[PDB]
Amino acid sequence: YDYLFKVVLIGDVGVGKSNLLSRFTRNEFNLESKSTIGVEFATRSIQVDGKTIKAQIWDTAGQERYRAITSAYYRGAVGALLVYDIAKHLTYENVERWLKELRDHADSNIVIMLVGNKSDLRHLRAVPTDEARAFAEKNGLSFIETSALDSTNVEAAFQTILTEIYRI
Amino acid sequence: YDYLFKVVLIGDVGVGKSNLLSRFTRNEFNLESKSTIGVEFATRSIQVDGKTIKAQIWDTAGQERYRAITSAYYRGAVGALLVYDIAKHLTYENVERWLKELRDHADSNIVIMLVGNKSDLRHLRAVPTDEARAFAEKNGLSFIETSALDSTNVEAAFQTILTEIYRI
Ligand SMILES: Nc1nc2c(ncn2[C@@H]2O[C@H](COP(=O)(O)OP(=O)(O)OP(=O)(O)O)[C@@H](O)[C@H]2O)c(=O)[nH]1
Ligand SMILES: Nc1nc2c(ncn2[C@@H]2O[C@H](COP(=O)(O)OP(=O)(O)OP(=O)(O)O)[C@@H](O)[C@H]2O)c(=O)[nH]1
Ligand SMILES: [Mg+2]
Ligand SMILES: [Mg+2]
Repeated sequence: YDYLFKVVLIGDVGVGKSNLLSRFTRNEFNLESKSTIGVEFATRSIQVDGKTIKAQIWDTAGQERYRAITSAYYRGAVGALLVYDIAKHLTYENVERWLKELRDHADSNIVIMLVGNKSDLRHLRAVPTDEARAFAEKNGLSFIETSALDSTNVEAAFQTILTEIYRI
Repeated sequence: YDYLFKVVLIGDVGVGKSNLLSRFTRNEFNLESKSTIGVEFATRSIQVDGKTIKAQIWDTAGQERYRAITSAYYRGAVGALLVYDIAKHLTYENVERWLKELRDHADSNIVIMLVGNKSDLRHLRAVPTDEARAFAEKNGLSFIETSALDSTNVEAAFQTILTEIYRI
Protein backbone atom coordinates (compact mmCIF):
# COMPACT_ATOMS: atom_id res chain seq x y z
CA TYR A 1 0.00 0.00 0.00
CA ASP A 2 1.10 3.67 -0.51
CA TYR A 3 -0.72 5.26 2.47
CA LEU A 4 -2.64 4.15 5.62
CA PHE A 5 -5.81 6.04 6.37
CA LYS A 6 -7.41 5.40 9.80
CA VAL A 7 -11.14 6.09 9.50
CA VAL A 8 -13.69 5.81 12.36
CA LEU A 9 -17.39 5.02 12.33
CA ILE A 10 -19.48 6.91 14.92
CA GLY A 11 -23.25 7.42 15.27
CA ASP A 12 -25.95 6.20 17.65
CA VAL A 13 -26.55 2.65 18.70
CA GLY A 14 -28.27 0.62 15.95
CA VAL A 15 -27.66 2.86 12.89
CA GLY A 16 -25.63 0.17 11.10
CA LYS A 17 -22.01 1.04 11.66
CA SER A 18 -20.68 -2.49 12.14
CA ASN A 19 -22.50 -3.71 9.06
CA LEU A 20 -21.07 -0.76 7.06
CA LEU A 21 -17.74 -2.01 8.30
CA SER A 22 -18.44 -5.68 7.42
CA ARG A 23 -20.06 -4.81 4.11
CA PHE A 24 -17.01 -2.80 3.10
CA THR A 25 -14.23 -5.09 4.38
CA ARG A 26 -15.59 -8.65 3.93
CA ASN A 27 -18.72 -7.92 1.82
CA GLU A 28 -20.64 -9.82 4.59
CA PHE A 29 -23.88 -8.63 6.21
CA ASN A 30 -25.83 -9.68 9.29
CA LEU A 31 -29.44 -8.88 10.11
CA GLU A 32 -28.88 -10.45 13.53
CA SER A 33 -25.96 -8.25 14.67
CA LYS A 34 -25.73 -7.45 18.40
CA SER A 35 -24.47 -4.13 19.89
CA THR A 36 -20.69 -3.91 19.57
CA ILE A 37 -18.50 -4.90 22.55
CA GLY A 38 -15.29 -2.94 22.98
CA VAL A 39 -13.61 -1.65 19.84
CA GLU A 40 -12.91 -3.33 16.51
CA PHE A 41 -11.09 -2.53 13.35
CA ALA A 42 -10.67 -4.09 9.96
CA THR A 43 -8.72 -3.12 6.88
CA ARG A 44 -9.25 -3.12 3.16
CA SER A 45 -7.15 -1.78 0.26
CA ILE A 46 -8.43 0.27 -2.54
CA GLN A 47 -7.33 2.45 -5.32
CA VAL A 48 -7.61 6.20 -4.97
CA ASP A 49 -6.32 8.54 -7.76
CA GLY A 50 -3.72 5.92 -8.79
CA LYS A 51 -2.63 4.91 -5.27
CA THR A 52 -3.12 1.96 -2.98
CA ILE A 53 -4.71 3.17 0.30
CA LYS A 54 -5.02 0.72 3.14
CA ALA A 55 -8.23 1.87 4.90
CA GLN A 56 -8.18 1.05 8.60
CA ILE A 57 -11.79 1.37 9.75
CA TRP A 58 -12.60 1.44 13.38
CA ASP A 59 -15.88 0.69 15.00
CA THR A 60 -17.40 0.56 18.47
CA ALA A 61 -20.72 0.71 20.33
CA GLY A 62 -22.63 4.05 20.19
CA GLN A 63 -23.44 3.65 23.92
CA GLU A 64 -21.69 6.13 26.28
CA ARG A 65 -23.52 5.95 29.69
CA TYR A 66 -21.03 4.53 32.14
CA ARG A 67 -18.17 4.10 29.67
CA ALA A 68 -17.15 6.96 27.31
CA ILE A 69 -15.24 6.65 24.02
CA THR A 70 -11.87 8.31 24.58
CA SER A 71 -9.48 10.22 22.38
CA ALA A 72 -7.45 7.07 21.81
CA TYR A 73 -10.27 5.83 19.68
CA TYR A 74 -10.03 8.88 17.47
CA ARG A 75 -6.32 9.23 17.61
CA GLY A 76 -4.69 9.56 14.18
CA ALA A 77 -8.05 9.34 12.36
CA VAL A 78 -8.15 11.31 9.04
CA GLY A 79 -11.79 10.46 8.33
CA ALA A 80 -14.99 10.03 10.23
CA LEU A 81 -18.11 8.27 8.93
CA LEU A 82 -20.90 9.88 10.88
CA VAL A 83 -23.84 7.53 10.42
CA TYR A 84 -27.49 7.97 11.26
CA ASP A 85 -30.62 5.97 10.47
CA ILE A 86 -32.86 7.54 7.87
CA ALA A 87 -35.87 5.81 9.55
CA LYS A 88 -35.27 7.02 13.14
CA HIS A 89 -35.33 10.77 13.53
CA LEU A 90 -33.56 10.84 16.91
CA THR A 91 -30.40 9.42 15.27
CA TYR A 92 -30.28 12.30 12.78
CA GLU A 93 -30.94 14.66 15.68
CA ASN A 94 -27.94 13.32 17.54
CA VAL A 95 -25.58 14.23 14.70
CA GLU A 96 -24.98 17.50 16.66
CA ARG A 97 -23.72 15.44 19.54
CA TRP A 98 -21.36 13.40 17.30
CA LEU A 99 -20.02 16.59 15.77
CA LYS A 100 -19.49 17.83 19.28
CA GLU A 101 -17.63 14.59 20.11
CA LEU A 102 -15.57 14.96 16.85
CA ARG A 103 -14.59 18.50 17.83
CA ASP A 104 -13.73 17.17 21.27
CA HIS A 105 -11.73 14.08 20.56
CA ALA A 106 -10.56 14.14 16.90
CA ASP A 107 -8.18 16.22 14.80
CA SER A 108 -9.33 19.67 13.71
CA ASN A 109 -8.62 18.45 10.12
CA ILE A 110 -10.63 15.22 10.05
CA VAL A 111 -12.75 14.75 7.00
CA ILE A 112 -16.30 14.05 7.99
CA MET A 113 -18.96 12.35 5.91
CA LEU A 114 -22.56 12.34 7.04
CA VAL A 115 -24.02 8.93 6.08
CA GLY A 116 -27.81 8.31 6.17
CA ASN A 117 -27.81 4.50 6.21
CA LYS A 118 -30.66 2.01 5.62
CA SER A 119 -31.94 3.56 2.39
CA ASP A 120 -33.65 0.27 1.41
CA LEU A 121 -36.22 1.34 4.00
CA ARG A 122 -37.47 3.94 1.46
CA HIS A 123 -41.03 3.77 2.84
CA LEU A 124 -40.11 4.11 6.53
CA ARG A 125 -38.17 7.38 6.01
CA ALA A 126 -38.26 9.94 8.80
CA VAL A 127 -35.44 12.07 7.26
CA PRO A 128 -35.65 13.64 3.83
CA THR A 129 -32.54 13.41 1.66
CA ASP A 130 -32.61 17.10 0.83
CA GLU A 131 -32.89 18.24 4.44
CA ALA A 132 -29.82 16.20 5.39
CA ARG A 133 -27.93 17.26 2.22
CA ALA A 134 -28.59 20.83 3.28
CA PHE A 135 -27.44 20.18 6.84
CA ALA A 136 -24.23 18.66 5.50
CA GLU A 137 -23.61 21.64 3.18
CA LYS A 138 -24.30 24.07 6.09
CA ASN A 139 -21.80 22.23 8.35
CA GLY A 140 -19.14 21.57 5.74
CA LEU A 141 -19.41 17.79 5.64
CA SER A 142 -19.77 15.44 2.70
CA PHE A 143 -23.08 13.57 2.41
CA ILE A 144 -24.32 10.21 1.20
CA GLU A 145 -27.17 7.74 1.75
CA THR A 146 -26.38 4.01 1.96
CA SER A 147 -27.84 0.58 2.46
CA ALA A 148 -25.49 -1.94 4.00
CA LEU A 149 -28.34 -4.47 3.64
CA ASP A 150 -28.75 -4.30 -0.12
CA SER A 151 -25.14 -3.10 -0.55
CA THR A 152 -26.04 0.30 -2.21
CA ASN A 153 -23.47 3.16 -2.14
CA VAL A 154 -21.33 1.46 0.46
CA GLU A 155 -18.03 1.10 -1.46
CA ALA A 156 -18.87 4.63 -2.78
CA ALA A 157 -19.21 6.14 0.72
CA PHE A 158 -15.78 4.81 1.53
CA GLN A 159 -14.05 5.62 -1.78
CA THR A 160 -15.38 9.22 -1.58
CA ILE A 161 -14.14 9.90 2.01
CA LEU A 162 -10.81 8.32 1.17
CA THR A 163 -10.49 10.40 -1.95
CA GLU A 164 -11.37 13.60 -0.12
CA ILE A 165 -8.75 12.77 2.48
CA TYR A 166 -6.10 12.05 -0.16
CA ARG A 167 -6.84 15.39 -1.90
CA ILE A 168 -7.02 17.65 1.27
CA TYR B 1 -53.24 -18.94 45.39
CA ASP B 2 -56.90 -17.77 44.85
CA TYR B 3 -56.63 -16.35 41.30
CA LEU B 4 -54.11 -16.38 38.38
CA PHE B 5 -53.66 -13.11 36.55
CA LYS B 6 -51.71 -13.09 33.28
CA VAL B 7 -50.07 -9.71 32.78
CA VAL B 8 -47.95 -8.63 29.77
CA LEU B 9 -45.16 -6.13 29.53
CA ILE B 10 -44.99 -4.17 26.23
CA GLY B 11 -43.16 -1.05 25.03
CA ASP B 12 -40.32 -0.22 22.70
CA VAL B 13 -36.96 -1.91 22.74
CA GLY B 14 -34.73 -0.81 25.64
CA VAL B 15 -37.33 0.85 27.95
CA GLY B 16 -36.63 -1.67 30.70
CA LYS B 17 -39.33 -4.35 30.52
CA SER B 18 -37.21 -7.39 31.39
CA ASN B 19 -35.77 -5.64 34.38
CA LEU B 20 -39.27 -4.64 35.59
CA LEU B 21 -39.99 -8.33 35.39
CA SER B 22 -36.72 -9.51 37.05
CA ARG B 23 -37.02 -6.80 39.70
CA PHE B 24 -40.55 -7.83 40.52
CA THR B 25 -40.16 -11.62 40.47
CA ARG B 26 -36.59 -12.21 41.83
CA ASN B 27 -35.56 -8.72 43.08
CA GLU B 28 -32.53 -9.04 40.68
CA PHE B 29 -31.47 -6.31 38.21
CA ASN B 30 -28.97 -6.36 35.36
CA LEU B 31 -27.44 -3.20 33.90
CA GLU B 32 -25.93 -5.44 31.18
CA SER B 33 -29.23 -7.12 29.98
CA LYS B 34 -29.41 -7.66 26.19
CA SER B 35 -32.52 -7.57 23.92
CA THR B 36 -34.96 -10.36 24.81
CA ILE B 37 -35.01 -13.45 22.61
CA GLY B 38 -38.36 -15.20 22.24
CA VAL B 39 -40.97 -14.95 25.03
CA GLU B 40 -40.46 -15.45 28.76
CA PHE B 41 -42.72 -15.46 31.72
CA ALA B 42 -42.26 -15.53 35.45
CA THR B 43 -44.56 -15.62 38.46
CA ARG B 44 -44.80 -14.08 41.91
CA SER B 45 -47.60 -14.29 44.48
CA ILE B 46 -48.89 -11.34 46.36
CA GLN B 47 -51.74 -10.14 48.47
CA VAL B 48 -54.52 -8.15 46.86
CA ASP B 49 -57.53 -7.24 49.06
CA GLY B 50 -57.13 -10.36 51.26
CA LYS B 51 -56.47 -12.79 48.39
CA THR B 52 -53.50 -14.61 47.00
CA ILE B 53 -52.93 -13.58 43.39
CA LYS B 54 -50.39 -15.47 41.34
CA ALA B 55 -49.13 -12.80 38.87
CA GLN B 56 -47.93 -14.31 35.62
CA ILE B 57 -45.85 -11.68 33.87
CA TRP B 58 -44.91 -12.11 30.30
CA ASP B 59 -42.13 -10.40 28.49
CA THR B 60 -40.61 -10.30 25.01
CA ALA B 61 -38.52 -7.99 22.80
CA GLY B 62 -40.21 -4.74 21.64
CA GLN B 63 -38.81 -5.38 18.14
CA GLU B 64 -41.37 -6.24 15.36
CA ARG B 65 -39.79 -5.82 11.83
CA TYR B 66 -39.60 -9.35 10.41
CA ARG B 67 -41.27 -11.14 13.35
CA ALA B 68 -44.51 -9.72 14.86
CA ILE B 69 -45.90 -10.42 18.32
CA THR B 70 -49.08 -12.42 17.80
CA SER B 71 -52.34 -12.70 19.66
CA ALA B 72 -51.08 -15.81 21.48
CA TYR B 73 -48.76 -13.55 23.41
CA TYR B 74 -51.74 -11.57 24.57
CA ARG B 75 -54.23 -14.34 24.97
CA GLY B 76 -55.81 -14.45 28.44
CA ALA B 77 -54.05 -11.28 29.68
CA VAL B 78 -56.12 -9.17 32.16
CA GLY B 79 -53.46 -6.45 32.49
CA ALA B 80 -50.91 -4.78 30.32
CA LEU B 81 -47.89 -2.82 31.58
CA LEU B 82 -47.21 -0.34 28.86
CA VAL B 83 -43.68 0.91 29.46
CA TYR B 84 -41.75 3.81 28.06
CA ASP B 85 -38.50 5.43 28.98
CA ILE B 86 -38.85 8.85 30.58
CA ALA B 87 -35.47 9.81 29.02
CA LYS B 88 -36.35 9.00 25.39
CA HIS B 89 -39.24 10.90 23.95
CA LEU B 90 -39.65 8.53 20.97
CA THR B 91 -40.63 5.64 23.32
CA TYR B 92 -43.38 7.82 24.79
CA GLU B 93 -44.40 8.74 21.25
CA ASN B 94 -44.81 5.07 20.33
CA VAL B 95 -47.33 4.51 23.15
CA GLU B 96 -50.00 5.23 20.51
CA ARG B 97 -48.62 2.28 18.60
CA TRP B 98 -48.71 -0.02 21.66
CA LEU B 99 -52.32 0.96 22.36
CA LYS B 100 -53.15 0.19 18.75
CA GLU B 101 -51.51 -3.17 19.25
CA LEU B 102 -53.45 -3.75 22.53
CA ARG B 103 -56.64 -3.02 20.68
CA ASP B 104 -55.72 -5.51 17.88
CA HIS B 105 -54.44 -8.44 19.88
CA ALA B 106 -55.72 -8.20 23.51
CA ASP B 107 -59.09 -8.30 25.24
CA SER B 108 -61.29 -5.18 25.09
CA ASN B 109 -61.39 -5.46 28.98
CA ILE B 110 -57.59 -5.46 29.59
CA VAL B 111 -56.46 -3.11 32.27
CA ILE B 112 -53.67 -0.94 31.02
CA MET B 113 -51.05 0.87 33.08
CA LEU B 114 -48.80 3.43 31.47
CA VAL B 115 -45.38 3.09 33.15
CA GLY B 116 -42.69 5.74 32.61
CA ASN B 117 -39.57 3.82 33.70
CA LYS B 118 -35.93 4.80 34.31
CA SER B 119 -36.93 7.54 36.75
CA ASP B 120 -33.56 7.64 38.50
CA LEU B 121 -32.47 9.14 35.14
CA ARG B 122 -34.27 12.39 36.30
CA HIS B 123 -31.65 14.72 34.89
CA LEU B 124 -32.04 13.39 31.36
CA ARG B 125 -35.87 13.55 31.28
CA ALA B 126 -37.39 14.10 27.86
CA VAL B 127 -40.97 13.46 29.09
CA PRO B 128 -42.63 15.57 31.77
CA THR B 129 -44.51 13.63 34.41
CA ASP B 130 -47.67 15.73 34.25
CA GLU B 131 -47.95 15.61 30.48
CA ALA B 132 -47.89 11.80 30.74
CA ARG B 133 -50.21 11.78 33.78
CA ALA B 134 -52.67 13.69 31.63
CA PHE B 135 -52.15 11.45 28.59
CA ALA B 136 -53.03 8.45 30.77
CA GLU B 137 -56.11 10.39 32.01
CA LYS B 138 -57.22 11.29 28.43
CA ASN B 139 -56.91 7.59 27.38
CA GLY B 140 -58.37 5.80 30.42
CA LEU B 141 -55.13 4.14 31.51
CA SER B 142 -53.56 4.22 34.92
CA PHE B 143 -50.12 5.86 35.22
CA ILE B 144 -47.00 5.37 37.30
CA GLU B 145 -43.28 6.19 37.18
CA THR B 146 -40.74 3.57 38.13
CA SER B 147 -37.08 2.80 38.50
CA ALA B 148 -36.16 -0.83 38.14
CA LEU B 149 -32.62 0.21 39.15
CA ASP B 150 -33.44 1.78 42.56
CA SER B 151 -36.55 -0.40 43.23
CA THR B 152 -38.76 2.80 43.33
CA ASN B 153 -42.44 2.12 42.59
CA VAL B 154 -41.88 -1.27 41.05
CA GLU B 155 -43.80 -3.49 43.51
CA ALA B 156 -46.37 -0.64 43.67
CA ALA B 157 -46.88 -0.62 39.89
CA PHE B 158 -47.60 -4.32 39.84
CA GLN B 159 -49.65 -4.19 43.00
CA THR B 160 -51.88 -1.37 41.67
CA ILE B 161 -52.59 -3.10 38.31
CA LEU B 162 -53.47 -6.39 40.01
CA THR B 163 -55.70 -4.48 42.36
CA GLU B 164 -57.38 -2.65 39.48
CA ILE B 165 -57.95 -5.99 37.74
CA TYR B 166 -59.28 -7.69 40.86
CA ARG B 167 -61.83 -4.83 41.30
CA ILE B 168 -63.01 -4.16 37.64
N1 LIG C 1 -32.83 -2.23 6.70
C1 LIG C 1 -31.54 -2.14 6.99
N2 LIG C 1 -31.08 -2.52 8.19
C2 LIG C 1 -29.76 -2.42 8.48
C3 LIG C 1 -28.88 -1.94 7.58
N3 LIG C 1 -27.68 -1.97 8.14
C4 LIG C 1 -27.80 -2.45 9.37
N4 LIG C 1 -29.08 -2.72 9.59
C5 LIG C 1 -29.64 -3.32 10.83
O1 LIG C 1 -29.63 -2.50 11.98
C6 LIG C 1 -29.42 -3.33 13.14
C7 LIG C 1 -28.22 -2.76 13.91
O2 LIG C 1 -27.14 -2.54 13.01
P1 LIG C 1 -25.63 -2.80 13.33
O3 LIG C 1 -24.69 -2.51 12.21
O4 LIG C 1 -25.17 -3.38 14.62
O5 LIG C 1 -25.67 -1.28 14.14
P2 LIG C 1 -24.31 -0.48 14.72
O6 LIG C 1 -24.36 1.01 14.72
O7 LIG C 1 -23.19 -1.30 15.15
O8 LIG C 1 -24.76 -0.38 16.34
P3 LIG C 1 -23.86 -0.39 17.90
O9 LIG C 1 -22.87 -1.47 17.78
O10 LIG C 1 -24.89 -0.60 18.93
O11 LIG C 1 -23.23 0.98 18.16
C8 LIG C 1 -29.09 -4.75 12.64
O12 LIG C 1 -30.28 -5.55 12.70
C9 LIG C 1 -28.73 -4.49 11.19
O13 LIG C 1 -28.96 -5.62 10.31
C10 LIG C 1 -29.28 -1.53 6.35
O14 LIG C 1 -28.49 -1.11 5.51
N5 LIG C 1 -30.64 -1.64 6.03
N1 LIG D 1 -31.06 3.95 34.61
C1 LIG D 1 -31.88 2.91 34.46
N2 LIG D 1 -31.68 1.99 33.49
C2 LIG D 1 -32.53 0.95 33.37
C3 LIG D 1 -33.59 0.81 34.20
N3 LIG D 1 -34.24 -0.30 33.84
C4 LIG D 1 -33.61 -0.83 32.80
N4 LIG D 1 -32.55 -0.06 32.50
C5 LIG D 1 -31.55 -0.34 31.44
O1 LIG D 1 -32.03 -0.23 30.10
C6 LIG D 1 -31.34 -1.20 29.30
C7 LIG D 1 -32.37 -2.11 28.63
O2 LIG D 1 -33.35 -2.53 29.59
P1 LIG D 1 -34.02 -3.96 29.55
O3 LIG D 1 -34.98 -4.21 30.64
O4 LIG D 1 -33.61 -4.98 28.57
O5 LIG D 1 -35.09 -3.38 28.34
P2 LIG D 1 -36.40 -4.23 27.80
O6 LIG D 1 -37.60 -3.43 27.37
O7 LIG D 1 -36.35 -5.72 27.87
O8 LIG D 1 -35.93 -4.27 26.17
P3 LIG D 1 -36.15 -5.49 24.81
O9 LIG D 1 -35.97 -6.84 25.38
O10 LIG D 1 -35.14 -5.16 23.76
O11 LIG D 1 -37.53 -5.25 24.22
C8 LIG D 1 -30.44 -2.03 30.27
O12 LIG D 1 -29.10 -1.46 30.31
C9 LIG D 1 -31.13 -1.79 31.56
O13 LIG D 1 -30.26 -2.00 32.70
C10 LIG D 1 -33.84 1.71 35.17
O14 LIG D 1 -34.79 1.61 35.94
N5 LIG D 1 -32.96 2.79 35.33
MG1 LIG E 1 -21.67 -1.97 16.23
MG1 LIG F 1 -36.54 -7.54 27.24
